[PDB]
Amino acid sequence: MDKKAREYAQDALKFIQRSGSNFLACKNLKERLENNGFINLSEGETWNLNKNEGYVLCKENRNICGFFVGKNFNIDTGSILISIGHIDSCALKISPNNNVIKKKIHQINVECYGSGLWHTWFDRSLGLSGQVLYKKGNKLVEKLIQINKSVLFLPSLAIHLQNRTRYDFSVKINYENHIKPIISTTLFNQLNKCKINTDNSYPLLYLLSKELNCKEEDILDFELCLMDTQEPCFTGVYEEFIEGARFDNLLGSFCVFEGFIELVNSIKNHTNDNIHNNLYISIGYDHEEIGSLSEVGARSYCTKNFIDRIISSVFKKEIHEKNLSVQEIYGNLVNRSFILNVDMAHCSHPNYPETVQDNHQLFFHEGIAIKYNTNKNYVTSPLHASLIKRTFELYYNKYKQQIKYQNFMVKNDTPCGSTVGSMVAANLSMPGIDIGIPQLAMHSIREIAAVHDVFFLIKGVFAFYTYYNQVLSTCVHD
Amino acid sequence: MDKKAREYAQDALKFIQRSGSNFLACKNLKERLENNGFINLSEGETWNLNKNEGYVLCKENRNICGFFVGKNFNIDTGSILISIGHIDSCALKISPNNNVIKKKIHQINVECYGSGLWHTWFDRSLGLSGQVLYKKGNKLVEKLIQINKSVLFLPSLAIHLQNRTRYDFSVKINYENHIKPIISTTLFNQLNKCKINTDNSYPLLYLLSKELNCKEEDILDFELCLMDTQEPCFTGVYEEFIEGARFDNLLGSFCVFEGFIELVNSIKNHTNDNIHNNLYISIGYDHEEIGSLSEVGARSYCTKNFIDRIISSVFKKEIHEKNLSVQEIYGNLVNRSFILNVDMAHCSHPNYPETVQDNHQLFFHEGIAIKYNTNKNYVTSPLHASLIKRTFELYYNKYKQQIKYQNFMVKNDTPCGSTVGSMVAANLSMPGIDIGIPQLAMHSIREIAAVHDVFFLIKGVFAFYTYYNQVLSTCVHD
Amino acid sequence: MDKKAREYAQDALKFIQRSGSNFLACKNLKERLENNGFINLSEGETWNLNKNEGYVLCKENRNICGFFVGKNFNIDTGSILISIGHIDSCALKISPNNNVIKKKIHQINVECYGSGLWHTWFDRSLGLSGQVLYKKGNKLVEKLIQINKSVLFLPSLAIHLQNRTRYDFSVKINYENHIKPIISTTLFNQLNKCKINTDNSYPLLYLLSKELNCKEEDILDFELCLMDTQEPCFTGVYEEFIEGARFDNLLGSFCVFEGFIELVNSIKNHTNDNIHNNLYISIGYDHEEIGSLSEVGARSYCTKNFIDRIISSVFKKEIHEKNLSVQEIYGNLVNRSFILNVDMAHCSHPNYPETVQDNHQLFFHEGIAIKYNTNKNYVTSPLHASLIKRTFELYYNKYKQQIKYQNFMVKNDTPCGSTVGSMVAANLSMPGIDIGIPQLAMHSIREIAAVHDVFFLIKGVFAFYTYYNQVLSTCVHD
Ligand SMILES: [Zn+2]
Ligand SMILES: [Zn+2]
Ligand SMILES: [Zn+2]
Repeated sequence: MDKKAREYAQDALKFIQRSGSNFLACKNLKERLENNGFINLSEGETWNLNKNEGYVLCKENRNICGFFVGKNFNIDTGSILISIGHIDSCALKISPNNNVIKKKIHQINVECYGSGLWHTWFDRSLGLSGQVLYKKGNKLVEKLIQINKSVLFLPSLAIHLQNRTRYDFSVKINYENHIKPIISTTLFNQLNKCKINTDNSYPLLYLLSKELNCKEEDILDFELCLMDTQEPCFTGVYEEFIEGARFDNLLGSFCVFEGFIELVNSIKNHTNDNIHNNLYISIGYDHEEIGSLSEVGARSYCTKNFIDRIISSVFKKEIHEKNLSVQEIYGNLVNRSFILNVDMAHCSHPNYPETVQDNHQLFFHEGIAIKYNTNKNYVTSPLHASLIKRTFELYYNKYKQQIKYQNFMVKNDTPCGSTVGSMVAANLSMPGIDIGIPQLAMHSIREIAAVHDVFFLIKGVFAFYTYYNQVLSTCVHD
Repeated sequence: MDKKAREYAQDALKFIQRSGSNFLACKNLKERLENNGFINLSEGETWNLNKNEGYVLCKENRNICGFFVGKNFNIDTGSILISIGHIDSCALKISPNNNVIKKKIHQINVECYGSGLWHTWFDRSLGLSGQVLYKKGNKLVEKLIQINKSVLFLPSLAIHLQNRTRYDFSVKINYENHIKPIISTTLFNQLNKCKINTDNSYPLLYLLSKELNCKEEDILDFELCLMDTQEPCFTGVYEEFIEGARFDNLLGSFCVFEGFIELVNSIKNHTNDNIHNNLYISIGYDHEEIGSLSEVGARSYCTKNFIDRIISSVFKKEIHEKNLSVQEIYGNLVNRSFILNVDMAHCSHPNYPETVQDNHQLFFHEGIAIKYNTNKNYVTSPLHASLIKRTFELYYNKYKQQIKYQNFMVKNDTPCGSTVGSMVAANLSMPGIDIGIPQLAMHSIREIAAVHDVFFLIKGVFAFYTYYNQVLSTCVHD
Repeated sequence: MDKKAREYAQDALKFIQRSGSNFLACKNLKERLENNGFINLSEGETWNLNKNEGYVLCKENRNICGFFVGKNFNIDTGSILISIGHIDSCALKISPNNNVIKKKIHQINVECYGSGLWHTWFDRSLGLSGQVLYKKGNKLVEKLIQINKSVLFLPSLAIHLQNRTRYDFSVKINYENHIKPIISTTLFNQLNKCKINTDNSYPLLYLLSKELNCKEEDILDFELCLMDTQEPCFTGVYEEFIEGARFDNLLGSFCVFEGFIELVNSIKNHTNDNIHNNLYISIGYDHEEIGSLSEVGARSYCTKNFIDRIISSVFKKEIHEKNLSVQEIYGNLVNRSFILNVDMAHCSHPNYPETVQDNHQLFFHEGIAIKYNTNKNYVTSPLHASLIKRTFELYYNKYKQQIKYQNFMVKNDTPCGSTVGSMVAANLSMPGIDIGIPQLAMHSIREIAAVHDVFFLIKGVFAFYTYYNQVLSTCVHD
């Protein structure tokens, strides 16, 4: 696994450093799915879905959703298997009116998107990734940009100005005042000008026009996210960790789609009856960090309408002549359905032993977290994790490679952030689980994670895809 | 100057990224001085100094001190011109007993050297630079190592565990407990072992033995400093800033020695009487961040004994036969002497307008700071800055390139950190000034500075070297 | 070692109980050095120093400094080895105007010298030690007194008067008001009078006149320190500890001079080339507890002028005819020089586990502390402790007795008191180390320490004296 765990983390470290925002997360995953032969269908034309074919759609370039229709569906004995991991992170997005000129320094005022460690974003060689809408002729042209060179810097305050050396000197980052990255000075802005809107920064507008090869006056408005220009890398002495940026479920949703790609490649190659019996959906949501209340979030009707469009297009012919309905067929498959929500989990911090549960601890290379909660912030029920642990045991009987797992639970007094596990499980009425891999410094600009956990997560989504209905057929209720 | 300012910042960005600590600061500057032909003399043999020759000495590989004896000294009309910038920074040095195994994670406990923004050191791909003493046979072998790959990581706490989203969530970095970088896990430490001292970390001892090509049992003890593995780079949209690490007077003492190298090259080439009339010393101190109370610090007798060894070796023949003394000759040259202390200064932060003086502000590309103080934490007197501003005007009359300057003064209510200006001016009884270039986020792991200020500082040390006695001859007291 | 460790602590317990102050510390050490044959030379006559002879000088009876000139000095290959431990402690010194008559009780108002546990000085049978200047005829006669009987008592407040039994009843010792020892009542002062200055206490003036055998009117002024009259003793069940008083480096500077005496006795007896090659200085400083800013402190020019007087008197003949200077010769020997600062260290307190570092702990009988620091309050560098640990290994190869050591480091958040390690290392420009032995209740009136650590310290100073140049010759720098 040492070789396959490093090869899995290598491709994840090719995915991140190209996935600088939520837009290039949808773009690079759609490019990753189209390399295996997925038919890229748009939401706006018409859906004529076929058996045995895989499909992919970016809903308005924020929400990736790739699904694979099995060969023999059975309305009677079949399932809809969904793996979920949001494609976004806590980033400093750029405000619309950004022209801050203070102390002879051109600045951007950025909006803090999500709930992040914003003091870690201080003193970083920052870049740009996101979506820029610009004019070309009479047509609005949309381009996803990726500026991997350092063009922004959020400077900290020098230590000499406040009181020093005690209780970490009472550092307080005011989110409006102190979080405003510098981009240029007014000296070299005017020096690089002689060789229309006053709301956009001309150092910024010169930068995007250099990337898009147009005038700065053609740049209309943009949704840009600040990213750290430092490439992700294997760390530790033994090159045993991974870290670069955005590992809050951009590493995790890589394993959602890498586990989904290996499933479809296992279905298409070497062609055993129940693998062609399911609808395997793999959706990368947006706007998780702010609560999923969006048109492309988890609380959206987007996924629920996607399944009701797959059911209507696949079973187009059997609605008419045996008088079934969509909600009859959808509620028929919901009993055999499942949701595998993948989002990162808190590894046991060695420097903070007071924020960890005693029994439910997570360590690196120890396996997938299975995140439980008091208040169902994670949707894991002890029945529905027992089915997934038996999919990990059916993986061990066939591939002779153990998928390790470990139960994670936050302390009863401390609160924890909710995920999209129970959001989609309420929208789709499907049972669910919340798994993920342990990482340290979650919601920060650099997040460290283990490379064996990337192997266990990719095989963990693949084992849930392959062996869920083999476990579900053996469950007898009263 | 645009071309020469970028070329000066380019070589500074070659100096830093090789100067990872205070030891490789002495090593790379001694290599930089020996490329121009400086005679590397050791403290332990004998000093036979000559006219017209330049010398360089690392005092126990921490304190660099390069000096140039002019061709015609005059005890009557001659000077000792000293430029000073310490070669060290706030870094996380490694403790001697470093074997921290908590939560199945191998850690280093590091000692916070200096007064730094230690919350900025969190979540950085950290490396190693410093001095390692190891055995080879029966001989203690000393080697200066530089590990530019990321082998350490100081992780932050995840945001979900404390209270969130208000007043920056009451972040408090306990300096002992929370500052302990992780280096490995106990899984891959034991996994990479089967394929003597219990105080040193075996993940660390495996790492240094891999660099030194010896056994881990030969590594005795080391003075290692954690550095950030990210290379320094030109930033801004117009590539107009510089930042990587350690810019608290490792950029500034580069300009001390780059201004010193250009002086000696101006003396040796194109061979006008008073340029050969002085002793130009350029010393890079250690241990400034902790108060210079050391054997290689500014409060040491090292510099005072160096001048009394230069005076004794140059004027070896005139002591005997006209019955002069060292203190007679040293106090004769102290009246014409000067100290140019170079250390970085606080640029006007746009996000913190309450910590800046109204009239004494520093902006980027606006010139050298001339740091004044109430309590003489900076040694600048208004007489002795008036001589240096006239050396900047004599530079403009010859080279037709203006050396811009700006006066810097901290507010009366806020305290500021003292420098080595008044420390060496008391030890040597020489008048002084405190100049430097404005930078933001001083004493942090990433410090941003302007590239025109690097040009003004290098020409500023060069103008003080070339034109001080031309200004000093025109001063008439009562 | 059990026999030699008890014999070493026995002579230390003869030294303390005669060393009641800083004056009798200089006196008894000068008597201890003169018993081995050290030539007692005064500062005021002339220095005609010889090879192979040992010298001793009390600078104005506060600062002891004994040195031994080796037989064959080599300016080329030779060294100055200095061991340092201050001879003073936190004591209640007597104020000049001491006539406090309150509530019919004669009192002394004492000045709190140093930073001590002054609540431990309450309720002690206190004595007197120090220097008394008195007249005899027309001549000012100076006498060092030692009153080992209890003549003073600093009483506490009874428990019934404040609130009781909770959180240690809010004890607050006001340093002026509550620290005033009673000495007599006005009843027995007047009763013992019938059988000039109003500023001195007549109960005190009767006491010193009884010791000096003169009138009370001849006593002019005095520098007296209150001491505890209880003799030091071996404690524990197994007689395994030592405690009496003043063990903050009066026990430690005993090991400085006992390690120095055993060196000189090893040089004179059994007469191998490099032992006669060095200048072994052993200096006992004063005024450490208040910051060494004194004429006899560590920040004084006393030690720096002593070495420049030894170099001038030993090399009196080679200055003239090969035209060397003092600062040339002094800076030649500084490269091979070292400073061994000895001051006590904090043993791991069992009742206070929150004030100790986790990895850098000190236990009794576990070895010498090697005190490291963040801010170089201790002058120990990891290079220069690596040389001293190899002097401890060269001791083990010759004497077959292991000198145990243990690294000590205070926590990063807590501050620690600075020592004279970096003070003398700045004044002399010599590299240094801070060693010492672990003790509990430092700066208190009773301080407990271990008897094996007294053996390790005496052999530790002796191993640094004997084997430093054997280690220093094997170091190869780049
Ligand atoms: Zn997430
Ligand atoms: Zn500095
Ligand atoms: Zn002490």
